[PDB]
Amino acid sequence: MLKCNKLVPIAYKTCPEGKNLCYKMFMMSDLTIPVKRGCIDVCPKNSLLVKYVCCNTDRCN
Repeated sequence: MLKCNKLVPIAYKTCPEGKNLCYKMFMMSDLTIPVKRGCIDVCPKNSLLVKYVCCNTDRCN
């Protein structure tokens, strides 16, 4: 489907069928730099431990 960025920002993954959006994960510690990135269909709500940011364009995360 779409393409989002790996942890390595110079390499992307193709999203699975049905998934569209690109998400990145933070930890409450390192809010500055996200720790994991991938594709998803529905943007996961923020947790107490890790924060989720999604965006609806390619290689945005």
